[PDB]
Amino acid sequence: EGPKTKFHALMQEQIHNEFTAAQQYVAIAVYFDSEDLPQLAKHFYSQAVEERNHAMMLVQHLLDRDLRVEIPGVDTVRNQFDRPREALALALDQERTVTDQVGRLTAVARDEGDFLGEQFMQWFLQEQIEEVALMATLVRVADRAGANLFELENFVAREVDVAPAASGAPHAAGGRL
Amino acid sequence: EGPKTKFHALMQEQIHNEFTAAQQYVAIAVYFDSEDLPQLAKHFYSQAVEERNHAMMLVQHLLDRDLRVEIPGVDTVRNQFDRPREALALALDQERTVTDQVGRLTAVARDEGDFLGEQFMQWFLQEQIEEVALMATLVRVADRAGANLFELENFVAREVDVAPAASGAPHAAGGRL
Amino acid sequence: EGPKTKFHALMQEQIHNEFTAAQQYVAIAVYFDSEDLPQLAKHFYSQAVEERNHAMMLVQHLLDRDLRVEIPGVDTVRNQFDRPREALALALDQERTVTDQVGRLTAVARDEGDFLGEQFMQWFLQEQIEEVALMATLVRVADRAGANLFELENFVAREVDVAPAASGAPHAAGGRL
Amino acid sequence: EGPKTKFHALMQEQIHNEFTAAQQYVAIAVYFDSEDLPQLAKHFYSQAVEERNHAMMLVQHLLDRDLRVEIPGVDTVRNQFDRPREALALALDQERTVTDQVGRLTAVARDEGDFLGEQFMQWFLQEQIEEVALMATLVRVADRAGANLFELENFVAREVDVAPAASGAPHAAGGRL
Amino acid sequence: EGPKTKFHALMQEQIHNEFTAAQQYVAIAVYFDSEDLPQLAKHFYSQAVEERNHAMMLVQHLLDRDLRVEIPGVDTVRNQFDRPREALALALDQERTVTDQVGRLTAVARDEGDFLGEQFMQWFLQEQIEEVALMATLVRVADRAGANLFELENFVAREVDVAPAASGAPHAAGGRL
Amino acid sequence: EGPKTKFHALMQEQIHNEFTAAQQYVAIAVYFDSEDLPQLAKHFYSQAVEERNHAMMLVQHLLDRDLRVEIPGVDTVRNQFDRPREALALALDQERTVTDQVGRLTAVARDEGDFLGEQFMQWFLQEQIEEVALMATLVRVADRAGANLFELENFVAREVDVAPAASGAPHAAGGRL
Repeated sequence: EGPKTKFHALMQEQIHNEFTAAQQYVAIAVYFDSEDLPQLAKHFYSQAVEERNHAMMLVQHLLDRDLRVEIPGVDTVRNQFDRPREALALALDQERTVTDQVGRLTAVARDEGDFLGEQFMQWFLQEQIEEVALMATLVRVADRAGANLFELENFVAREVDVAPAASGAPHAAGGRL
Repeated sequence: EGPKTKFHALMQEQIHNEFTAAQQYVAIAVYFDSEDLPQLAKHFYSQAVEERNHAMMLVQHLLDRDLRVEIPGVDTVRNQFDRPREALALALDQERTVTDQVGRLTAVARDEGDFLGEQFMQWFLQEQIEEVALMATLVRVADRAGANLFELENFVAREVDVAPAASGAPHAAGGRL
Repeated sequence: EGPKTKFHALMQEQIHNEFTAAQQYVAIAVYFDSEDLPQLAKHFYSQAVEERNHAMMLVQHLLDRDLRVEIPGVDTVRNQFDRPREALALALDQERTVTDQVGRLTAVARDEGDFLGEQFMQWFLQEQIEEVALMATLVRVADRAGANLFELENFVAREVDVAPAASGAPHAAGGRL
Repeated sequence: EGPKTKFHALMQEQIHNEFTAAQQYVAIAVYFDSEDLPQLAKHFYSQAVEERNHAMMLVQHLLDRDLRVEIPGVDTVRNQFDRPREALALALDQERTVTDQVGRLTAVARDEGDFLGEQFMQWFLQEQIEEVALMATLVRVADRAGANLFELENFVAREVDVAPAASGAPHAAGGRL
Repeated sequence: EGPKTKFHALMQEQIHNEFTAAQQYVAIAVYFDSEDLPQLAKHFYSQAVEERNHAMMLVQHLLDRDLRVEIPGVDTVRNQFDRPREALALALDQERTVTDQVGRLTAVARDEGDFLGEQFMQWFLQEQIEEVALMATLVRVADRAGANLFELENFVAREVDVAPAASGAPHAAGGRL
Repeated sequence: EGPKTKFHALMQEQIHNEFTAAQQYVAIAVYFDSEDLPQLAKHFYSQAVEERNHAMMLVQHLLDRDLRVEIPGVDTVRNQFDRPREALALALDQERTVTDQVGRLTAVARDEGDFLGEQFMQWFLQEQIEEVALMATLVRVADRAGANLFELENFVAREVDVAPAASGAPHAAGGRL
């Protein structure tokens, strides 16, 4: 079918990962919406869109370099959470994983001398900094709040804002949402 | 875990279906984008968003009636197409299926006397009319064009427009995109 | 030539009916215009347009579901009226008939499990409520006025208004007039 | 019932003709809309309105001179066409007929010394010039295009425009649409 | 006095119910206003208006179909509540009842082939979805808050908003308030 | 349960009265709307709102002085009227009663040295002047018109206007409508 370099072969895997991550954010947000925490839910509904946009960016990068790309299925994501702290912890966990994955991609790109591939994912590293920062902040605030969830709610409302996205963001397939 | 009526149990299945349908639209659009048919691709990138919005509407309806709802995984969708006519045919097929599914939901709702459920899906029937209409039109135009794909391209560009959505649309979880 | 379901076969008949109804409204309006009752005439010239729009909506619905549709002829409509009360009574009569016809369509659609067809005609039921209301009001006012027609004229002028059409109206073939 | 001059008696016939012509334009437009030629359809949906307006103008002229006028039925119009060239040819044919009919009216008016009647139909002659011109142009373009219908489509889109109607148009009963 | 169908006879009962429901909302709001919970009170003063508007809509529907309609008295409503949780629970209860009542109306309409009546109350079903959703949310939030009522107060202030009413709402007798 | 002064005990009764009066205005307006007198109906739909606002003002006054207040039921109001003159006479009657009731309140307040209570109801006396004036005017005009109801209709349309409410109006519970 044609010789795949492992940057290509692993970036396909990453497309799959970002899609599953988006679905997981939707599930987290839906759990928050059922438990009557609408600011938390709002934030995570925004994050799901952001993650889908990341997936589209990866897809668009494959389309640009004319490598074959599959739009894959998504694995079953988690829906049961006993308290909000666990769902937030899951988000934080996921984002640390995503960071390590993007690290793994940059490394494999640099090994096999794929300079376009090296360069493309600097933006993903940049986004991971701020993203893991925000998640860690939310998890720590959720621990300080404890069972009193309204204070978590107020913290998300006043201090966490999804500001307009800056430039430097690569093109996403079908337009950035 | 609690007694599920089969309207609830089948609407969960429909949530799963709409999510898979959205992913299938993304795959179709990505195939069109690789084959350098960007108006076709643009339309289908819009349709994927529309289908995700439908899924969110179903989810939001479950959240409103306080029934448990799972955000599910997505099955593997199709990526190989030998010519554009087949991908368009797949879209048309999918939408006829979706129509029959929504029909099945309205029927099961009316059987078990779920009046909120009966009423909720009239909007989905309405959307299916225009949607299957548009798909059928595209498939017939793709047959008239044959191998000369630029005329299909021009038809999509001039005549097929994604106009502003009208009201009557129920609330989608996390805001309609 | 192909298997017709009786929803399709009866909706064709309804297209014929709405066209004849529009021509009948034109005839009524022309009688009112000859007898120097221009507010009455104005209202009915508006109603004829509304009825033609309904016919176009039915036609457009057939075009969308890709069923064959004939644009039919129109039967001879009534022109002789001895007094205005009779022409108004004819209008009222016609609209009660139209209501029963649309009822018959909803019933036949629901019998043969045509869910798109069931759903499409809810708007027609809605329109019939307000329409028969208005006609009944005009007939009762025409009885209170008796031979003194100027008071009927003033009632039509001040109180009966053709307000901007609301949304929810399905698409009419060749644009709503 | 009263002595009819044959200008009056033939103008009634013309009212009938213009109504049938309008219904025939609707049928042509509906055939074009089913065969996915929406620019052609758009033009003919506009022409049907124009023809109804002509009928209303004739009606209004009868109302002004206080002669009795019947709003008649419409004969069955044609719906089957094997290719677009034939429907266009039918339109062209119809308009040549209409021209000859209006000629016949001007002649009969001038015979029986009906000076108001002579004068009223100069506008109809004027409209027939441009109208038959446009139809002939469309038929010739449809022949140059042959089976490749998209070029016909583009010609209708770019070059054929329904510009704002000029003055000189007599009053139509119930307002010009 | 004339033959009443039981759709008519039960819709009269529903008019009575909506009036009593409005008075009950006023009583709930007045209890909240005495206990110094003004955001809660504000919301319920808005809900009382909404319920009166529903009553007016039902009345207007009877007026349109020219059936006799009584504007009835209202039963004694509840004023004593020992804590806010109970008044909220009463509201939730009431709205679940209203949902079942509107269900009963749709069912009786569909039994006796009253297609206008079937169609009229789809809007009421739609409103009940969102309304019971909101009430359930408030009751669950009131349980999470417990005796600390200020957090309930803040939740009502930030997250619960009476947005502009959408279209699709039928006409209310004497104008929607 | 606590010592009630009879100003408080009679003002509760007045709250009940104003609520019943509002429902009676709704019934009168609905009778006028069924008999096709929409200007009359419009006026009385406005008066019902005004009466509900008065009830809310009384309620708000009880809430301000921290006395217990019941939101009561409403008695059955009158719906049968043989002619419009009687419904207007009923309105006039009601308003004369309301005037006497408010007089009785001012008197009882002044007896028991409730200076806040004395002062609060001066506005109600002021409103009763203009209100009974308007009702008397309508009844006299209805007598001059006799069976010819259109002239009554025109008088209500041109001369009776619900102007913007002036200041001096005390606060109504849940905002003045």
